[PDB]
Amino acid sequence: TSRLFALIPCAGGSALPKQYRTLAGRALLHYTLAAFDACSEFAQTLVVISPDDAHFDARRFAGLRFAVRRCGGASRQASVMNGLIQLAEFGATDADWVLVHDAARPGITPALIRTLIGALKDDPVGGIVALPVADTLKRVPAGGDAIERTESRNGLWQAQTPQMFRIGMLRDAIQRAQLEGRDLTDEASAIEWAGHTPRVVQGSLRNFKVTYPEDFDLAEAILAH
Repeated sequence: TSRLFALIPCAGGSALPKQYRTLAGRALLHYTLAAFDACSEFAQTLVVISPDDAHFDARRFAGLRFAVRRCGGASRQASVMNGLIQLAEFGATDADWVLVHDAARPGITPALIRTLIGALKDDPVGGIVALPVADTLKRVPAGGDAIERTESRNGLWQAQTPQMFRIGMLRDAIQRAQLEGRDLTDEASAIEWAGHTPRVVQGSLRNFKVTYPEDFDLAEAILAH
């Protein structure tokens, strides 16, 4: 009876926001929306943008099934929480699932989404897609390129998105951290501070986060193919 909602958080002489940057003809956000659009089991996809956003153009995402609300906040933290609250308009309850995905990971696929769903649908908490740390870890002090020592990678995973939790538990988790003045990284860390135990499901290398110009080039090679 737990339905599936998708939540895509977006933020704004600053340059163009990353989610609107062109990747092989299409905007960056388009790949995330298309991935969730291909999954008809979702109730609705919600894009959260800033109320001052003057770059979002709905016609560039035509034919895709999603809704957009300008309920953005100061941080990604607030933007997610406001989105969870906003989901109640679409008939969402606190018992329903929400998948929060970073638009900076355009390599997301319906196959990876459905793998996460099928692996955590019966979990009391939920979890995230992640990759085990494969590379040797080197500690390099700030302000220098010199290696101090090698750090153990035993039991370390690289977190990815989407992150699958229930709306009620996640909203209250982010709420509690916002009041405590705790700056979080992802939705999983919120669940962790709230006292729950999130799960990891095997992710993918093509689900990497783009940031640097070279990451766009790789993504343009992986995608559009």
